[PDB]
Amino acid sequence: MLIAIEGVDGAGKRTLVEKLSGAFRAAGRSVATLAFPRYGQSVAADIAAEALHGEHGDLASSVYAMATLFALDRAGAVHTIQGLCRGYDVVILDRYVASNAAYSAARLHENAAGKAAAWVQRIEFARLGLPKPDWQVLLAVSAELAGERSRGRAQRDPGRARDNYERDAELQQRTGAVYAELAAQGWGGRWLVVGADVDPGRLAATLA
Amino acid sequence: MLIAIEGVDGAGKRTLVEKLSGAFRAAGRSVATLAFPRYGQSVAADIAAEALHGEHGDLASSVYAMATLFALDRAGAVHTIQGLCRGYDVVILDRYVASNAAYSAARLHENAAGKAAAWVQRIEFARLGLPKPDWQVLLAVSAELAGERSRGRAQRDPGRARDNYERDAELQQRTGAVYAELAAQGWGGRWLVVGADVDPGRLAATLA
Ligand SMILES: Cc1cn([C@H]2C[C@H](O)[C@@H](COP(=O)(O)O)O2)c(=O)[nH]c1=O
Ligand SMILES: Cc1cn([C@H]2C[C@H](O)[C@@H](COP(=O)(O)O)O2)c(=O)[nH]c1=O
Ligand SMILES: [Mg+2]
Ligand SMILES: [Mg+2]
Repeated sequence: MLIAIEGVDGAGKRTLVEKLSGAFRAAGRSVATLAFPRYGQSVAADIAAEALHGEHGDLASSVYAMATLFALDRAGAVHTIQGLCRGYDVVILDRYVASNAAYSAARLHENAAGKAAAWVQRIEFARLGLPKPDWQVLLAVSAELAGERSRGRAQRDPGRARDNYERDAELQQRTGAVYAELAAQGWGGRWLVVGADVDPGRLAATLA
Repeated sequence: MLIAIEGVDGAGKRTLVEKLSGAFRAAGRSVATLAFPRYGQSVAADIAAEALHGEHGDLASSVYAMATLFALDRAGAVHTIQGLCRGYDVVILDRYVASNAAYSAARLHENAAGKAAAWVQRIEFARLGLPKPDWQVLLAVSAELAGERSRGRAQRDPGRARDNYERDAELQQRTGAVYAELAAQGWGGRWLVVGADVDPGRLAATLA
């Protein structure tokens, strides 16, 4: 089973991944986890991150360039994903293809039925052959609360300064709204929308 | 030995590669050839080409995005290049890293000592670990003549329509001038500047 955890910056995704993996393991399932972008493991992922911190000239000003780098990062992990799905009961992703649709649409002021989300579908699922997830879980959080979490993280960690997307409050709000539409539409596969108070034991039961 | 053939669009590079490989083989050397971008062999190369023909939204409007895709294409061929250099006497490339420096600088109206060429050095040779060529051969041609060749090619071949860079005459002229500076500077390794009338037998002797 392939599960993707989605949502805006500072939504609590990495914590939900650890809680969910604990819940599956408590129920006897083997769990593997992977997080995109794969910082350190691909040049595409690292250049993208650096571009969001102000490097690499005009790269980050192109919406489709940034999307392409994240897609190329995932394309480098296809055989890895397919291998994990063979070896493990549950594979849990911290961000996946839907992050590219939500952020790209939001940067362009488009909705979930617009051009960017359709491009992401065409490139990543069809052309690059990335598997569609069995479940995509939207961790829906107020944009204000998520933004406070990102700010807090940068304050206490010098290696977690906010990037260009995190600093853009209105982008984060628009991205939350596109994500809600993608879930309602069942984009890429079925979605669950959960809040910050979701129970990990029940959540894993729904997904099992 | 690793040789790169460089120069503007329509300069006659692919023909020089075939003539040069013939000259080396006539002298008893095994020759392997590779052409960048590697259309068909990498997603980065294909997306870049499609972006230059008007696809993928705002991708082609970023100079650093386009450079990054060509660099990522080459990064996918590093082990291939290293393998060819082990197995063959002469490896001949139709375009290599210097194409990224010349076109990127030209798009930004920079010269060979500017920021883009320095970025290409830092990313491709140092960070990605692409081998520096033993020889880079600049096939220097009038920009007007090269532009006529590109136009002619599109006229007789429906699968060779000109791309955004080929249609930009002033970009092609600026790119020729940056290339001349890169050669004079010995950027990336030693250069030879040849004309359209260069003798392939003598050229191969110089390079052998
Ligand atoms: C994985 C991914 C992230 N992004 C964004 C969301 C974040 O603001 C940023 C870096 O991801 P991060 O928040 O997980 O660590 O890039 C995309 O636009 N597309 C993608 O495919
Ligand atoms: C290989 C390469 C090509 N280019 C350009 C030159 C051409 O106008 C175009 C496509 O290459 P092509 O002319 O060999 O077939 O992209 C770069 O800007 N950087 C590179 O690294
Ligand atoms: Mg973030
Ligand atoms: Mg061309």
